[PDB]
Amino acid sequence: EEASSTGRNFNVEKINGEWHTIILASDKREKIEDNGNFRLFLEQIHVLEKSLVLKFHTVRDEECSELSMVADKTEKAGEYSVTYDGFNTFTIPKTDYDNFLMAHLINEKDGETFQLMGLYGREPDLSSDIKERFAQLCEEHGILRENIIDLSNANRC
Ligand SMILES: CCCCCCCCCCO
Repeated sequence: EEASSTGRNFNVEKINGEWHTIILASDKREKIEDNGNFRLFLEQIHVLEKSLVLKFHTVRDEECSELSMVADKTEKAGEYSVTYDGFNTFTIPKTDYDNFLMAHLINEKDGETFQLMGLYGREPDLSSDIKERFAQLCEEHGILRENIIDLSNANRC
């Protein structure tokens, strides 16, 4: 079965555990390019009562660096917020819990904004069919495929 974090049947406990960044997308491409602050490689999600603890690593000059973030539930069900290079809010528009998770995030910094979308997998890669479904979700948010970056061949340290 599939669910959205904003949906009535969402079961947040089921997204707990191991995840990997498979594809990142943004309407401001530089944010997810080589030295972008949003080129984050997810490692795990720890589900807590009113928050999610996210563990990631970033890469630079071929060197991995760990970083953790705590995302808090907001007043709208299925939405979380976290401070990181500005103020962010995000939801999970589609996940099947066992294979993939698609997240949509809005960043606000210095009076500006941009959208980020991420495709995460339980394994270090996903099927071409799931990757195509992600491209379609990106299209629905006005993000061109040329702004979608597959990082499956570079998500391990
Ligand atoms: C539901 C947990 C998935 C992570 C939320 C998206 C955060 C994007 C990090 C910058 O690429």
